[PDB]
Amino acid sequence: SVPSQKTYQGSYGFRLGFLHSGTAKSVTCTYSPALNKMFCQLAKTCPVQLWVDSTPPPGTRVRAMAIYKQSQHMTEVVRRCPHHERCSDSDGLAPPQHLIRVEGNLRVEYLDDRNTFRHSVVVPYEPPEVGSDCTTIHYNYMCNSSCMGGMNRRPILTIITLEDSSGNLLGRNSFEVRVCACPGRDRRTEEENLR
Amino acid sequence: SSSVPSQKTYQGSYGFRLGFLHSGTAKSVTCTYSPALNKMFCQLAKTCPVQLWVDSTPPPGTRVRAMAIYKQSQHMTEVVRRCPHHERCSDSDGLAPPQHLIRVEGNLRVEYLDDRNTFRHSVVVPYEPPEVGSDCTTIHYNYMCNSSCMGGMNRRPILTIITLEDSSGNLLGRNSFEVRVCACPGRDRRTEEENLRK
Amino acid sequence: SSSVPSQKTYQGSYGFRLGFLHSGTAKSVTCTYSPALNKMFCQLAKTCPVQLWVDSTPPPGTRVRAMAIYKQSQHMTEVVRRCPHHERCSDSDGLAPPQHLIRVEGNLRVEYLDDRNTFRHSVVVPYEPPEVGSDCTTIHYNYMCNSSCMGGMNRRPILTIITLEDSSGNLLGRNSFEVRVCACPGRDRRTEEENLR
Amino acid sequence: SVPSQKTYQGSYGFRLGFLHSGTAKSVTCTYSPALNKMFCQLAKTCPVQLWVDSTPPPGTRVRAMAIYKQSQHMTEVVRRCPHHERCSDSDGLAPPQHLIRVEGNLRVEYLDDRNTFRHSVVVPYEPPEVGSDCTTIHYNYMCNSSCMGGMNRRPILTIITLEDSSGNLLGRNSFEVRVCACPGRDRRTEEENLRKK
DNA sequence: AAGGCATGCC
DNA sequence: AGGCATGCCTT
DNA sequence: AAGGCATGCCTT
DNA sequence: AAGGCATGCCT
Ligand SMILES: [Zn+2]
Ligand SMILES: [Zn+2]
Ligand SMILES: [Zn+2]
Ligand SMILES: [Zn+2]
Repeated sequence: SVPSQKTYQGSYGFRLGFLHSGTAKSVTCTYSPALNKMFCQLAKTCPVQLWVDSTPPPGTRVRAMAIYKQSQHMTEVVRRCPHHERCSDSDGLAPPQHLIRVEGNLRVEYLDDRNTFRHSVVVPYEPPEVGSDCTTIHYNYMCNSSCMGGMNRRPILTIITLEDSSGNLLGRNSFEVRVCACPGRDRRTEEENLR
Repeated sequence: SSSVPSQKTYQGSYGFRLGFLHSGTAKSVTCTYSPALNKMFCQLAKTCPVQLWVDSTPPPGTRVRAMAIYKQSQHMTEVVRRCPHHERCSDSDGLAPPQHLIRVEGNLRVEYLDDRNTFRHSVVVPYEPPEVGSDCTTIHYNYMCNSSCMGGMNRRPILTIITLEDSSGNLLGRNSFEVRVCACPGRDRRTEEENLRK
Repeated sequence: SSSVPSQKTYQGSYGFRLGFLHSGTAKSVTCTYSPALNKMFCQLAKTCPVQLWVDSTPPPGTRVRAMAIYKQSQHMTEVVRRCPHHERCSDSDGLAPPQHLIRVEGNLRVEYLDDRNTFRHSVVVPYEPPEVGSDCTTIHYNYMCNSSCMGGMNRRPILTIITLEDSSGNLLGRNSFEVRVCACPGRDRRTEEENLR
Repeated sequence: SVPSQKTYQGSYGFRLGFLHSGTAKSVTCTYSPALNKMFCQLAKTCPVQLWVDSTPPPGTRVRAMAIYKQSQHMTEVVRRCPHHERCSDSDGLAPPQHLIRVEGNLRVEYLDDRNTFRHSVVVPYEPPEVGSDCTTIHYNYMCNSSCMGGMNRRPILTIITLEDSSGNLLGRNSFEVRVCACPGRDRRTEEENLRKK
């Protein structure tokens, strides 16, 4: 099967927010509204903001999961490539083969789905700090979109799911991702190609 | 290391908690504690008084352990140790091994431990009742690298976890505080408290 | 792993030299040799003819071994092998182990060695004297990763070392050449020669 | 004792030239004529030019050595700090303890002096490439001047000696070095400090 | 690149 | 100690 | 197949 | 930082 990518704001009015960081050639992470697509560097901080209109009950969780965007690849599990899965870059919390990690959260939980084989990463939902209007999660993507024998130049979507403590769905959003060496340059290229 | 210790405050059955002197915020005061951040700012090798408060005295053989861990989860599995320079300095107090970040000063019964499973350093003294007239037990800690030390803490913040333990080493109580070991404790304290309010 | 095998040229008693076809320099020529660099430029999995020239014929049972090594000293002790991706590729020729960078095509008497003491890989075939009117023996090698493969040669130059050896594995002669396995052998040879002068 | 730092051109007219790289904040390497001082980043290329009026014999060598500049530190051997000594920054040729390396010269040699324990790096002298008038060596400095447990904010000199094959001196030149994060910034600051208001 | 600031030292 | 010495971040 | 582009990385 | 270049892939 294929996990749903249907936007669902749900009862908490759950939306995603991004930092608008421009298009300098090698900016670490930038987001393109035209494309609803994140462009980021391998292993670097990728902030994603969680915006809600009302606070979810305690025990709420936030899951991220990658799937290939193109229909002919959707059934293939998105994983790190054979080279990077073997690299010495463990943070001591994440599985070597998971593409998406969360950094900065000791309560992070990774899953290898026993039936789908799909990887995901889950953290508990915490409301914004005082004064803040949104909750920021810092993701890292641990292969380039180009990785031979991994994503192998295929676009992926990251699906962000808000879940109750047992995994029932409360909210869903998604964005496309390109992990590459030069996010600003590649953001500009894809955008210009869209004209 | 492959695991991390708890930082969960645990008063336990003796009502265990920590107390800190009120100190300056003068640029380079040798040790100053921020209640807003629950964070100690201090200079390398300078006295850090930490007060132990209990509601009733624990049994003889009770011990007090201090251990350092990285605050950031992405570094938390890594053992906090001295940098290559300071490890090789000739600054022993007579008992402390050269690789240990935290020393206790002024106590003959101090012991330094390397965990053989976790590899983690800690320093442990026997627990003493507060002196006659006093309400708490003051221990004098030192930190033997700056937070900035290259090849050591390397600008990564740490927490010090203080545990009350029985003689076999089971937990009686736990508290913790962040530490920055820096050149200008008063300056840095204020900078960080200012940042809170932004 | 282990120490570096000698790369010293040793023509020996049989006058052992190598020779290479005088190929193209068009962008993506499958295989081209630069006399100036003593360097082959070739594509992944494409035929790389290598000529054996001896002044005098080696005895029955002589064998021809090739083995790759990193050119550079910091890299010399590391075994040249295929990157994790290509090693797990379904590209067997039926005979070569999947980790081996260097294959021989067209030769059912090929053997592949995983050296138990050095961990180094090599591929060896029986020596055959030239046929009739031919002045050399040609072996067709294939290189199964690009020089650039991350997790493998990772942009680090290699040498291939061809040894002539007796039926017992004793050295008879030795030659070597540098290799770059890349997408566009012609372009990259031009570039590299250009940069030399 | 302390090695001599006194400049002399000697019989080959031996002198150093530097590149004039300007003072942008983060320029890799830049040189101050007014200070006879090179400002450079840790581990980056520092080009140093050898100029001679006549060609010394082959077997002629060019050695580089750091000493502390201040008279009270002079007798202390200049070395990397414990942290950088330990880092994984090896080129496979240089000893981990040596501040000064030569990059891009496979003939480099390092010395630990048996009497003084001072470090040095030496390369054969080679004549200018045809159509050029000087020989360039690429030095790397492998600690910052500010490195705690190494130079610890003490200025140093590099002494470049032209030597015959016995190590007899043919020519000497020296210059101050500051290894720092922002050479351009720091050269500016230091030259501004030469001024009277 | 080159603004911004962290952090040692005076 | 405000002012500087000097490192490292990201872009 | 030369020309153009995709895309990682180094330089300053 | 954008420029430049290494180096795979394509039309
Ligand atoms: Zn990868
Ligand atoms: Zn230290
Ligand atoms: Zn490969
Ligand atoms: Zn250093």
